[PDB]
Amino acid sequence: FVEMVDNLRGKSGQGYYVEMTVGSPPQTLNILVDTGSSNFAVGAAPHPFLHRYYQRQLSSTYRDLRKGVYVPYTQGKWEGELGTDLVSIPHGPNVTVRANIAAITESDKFFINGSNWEGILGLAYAEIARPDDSLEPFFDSLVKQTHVPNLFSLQLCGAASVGGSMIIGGIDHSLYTGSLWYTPIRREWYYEVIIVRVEINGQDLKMDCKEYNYDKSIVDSGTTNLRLPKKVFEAAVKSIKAASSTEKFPDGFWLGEQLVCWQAGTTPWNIFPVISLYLMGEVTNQSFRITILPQQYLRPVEDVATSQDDCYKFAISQSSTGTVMGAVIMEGFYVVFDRARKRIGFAVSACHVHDEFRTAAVEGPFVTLDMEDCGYN
Ligand SMILES: Fc1ccc(CC2CCNCC2)cc1
Repeated sequence: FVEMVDNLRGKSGQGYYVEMTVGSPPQTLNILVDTGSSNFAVGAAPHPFLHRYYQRQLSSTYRDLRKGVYVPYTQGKWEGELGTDLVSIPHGPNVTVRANIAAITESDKFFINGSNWEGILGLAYAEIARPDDSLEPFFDSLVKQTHVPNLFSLQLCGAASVGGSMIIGGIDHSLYTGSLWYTPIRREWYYEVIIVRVEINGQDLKMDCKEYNYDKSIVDSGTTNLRLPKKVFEAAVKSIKAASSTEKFPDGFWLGEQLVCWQAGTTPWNIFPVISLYLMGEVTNQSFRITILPQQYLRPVEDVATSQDDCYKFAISQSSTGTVMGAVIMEGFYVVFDRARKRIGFAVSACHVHDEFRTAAVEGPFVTLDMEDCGYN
């Protein structure tokens, strides 16, 4: 697995990507790693923001599925032509798989200007694949066609360039300290999990835990933010704001409508509280908790042209699709997507940003009753 260490790159806020090759002879592409979706899709036309794109004409092994795909988010989208071809990961396992590939031929607010990636690898399950669950996800094909074990793990670091590791088929013990604690994957569609309790600085939000998961809680490497449902976010913010009364900031800041700034080397770590999410455990009435920091939910925006100060963005936000454990959470931890056992493991990351005031943690066991009631039907 040392071959795969440090095989992810990126820039702050623009996601983590891995090098992949498609077609024969191999075309090299940088591909976004995204556990919040399930299509393998790559740029296939010369959109001006793209360094590189898939040229199906150069590939002996390409096969057209003679079907299209239309994949919208909030305005919005990409649109493509389906096929299969041969696919490798240079700094991954030593195999080549025949995989479905959506050749992207039109898009809107998908590709990012200034970024170094040209596609997206959806690592979640067939249920959320487009246009339907019959389109076999890349990782399914990988596992089905080779002897790679059915799991992958992610260490997302981040510092400007970010870096990390996607270990495919296994676990690298150099990448974490202490023990892995596992929470069940509640359903194989997104990587759905259940939060059973939330503490800010070590204080419960006394909230019907069923809310914390309204209507979803998911682990998503493609999202920068820790994202909370309206009602939970409203209460979430209430306590973070009061935890941090020492100094004040605007209404918009908490709604991600304005960024906040301090001078270089003058930020208050400690005027902000820790977040602890207790996740459902492997055993009835047993949980564990993961604890992050404001360094994780306060992300230092590199270069605003309108300031030379140290400006950070509030990384927590609302949703109607639900909770989203994104880069804010995942950068604190080594995270193991144990598909074979339907569970996701969290351990303290060997690369997380710490000191000797406070530190990221994964602790258990705790006793939590009615953790099923936290799940939404
Ligand atoms: F710039 C973008 C836009 C949209 C996406 C797809 C999302 C899938 C769910 N996880 C977050 C990303 C990626 C990049």
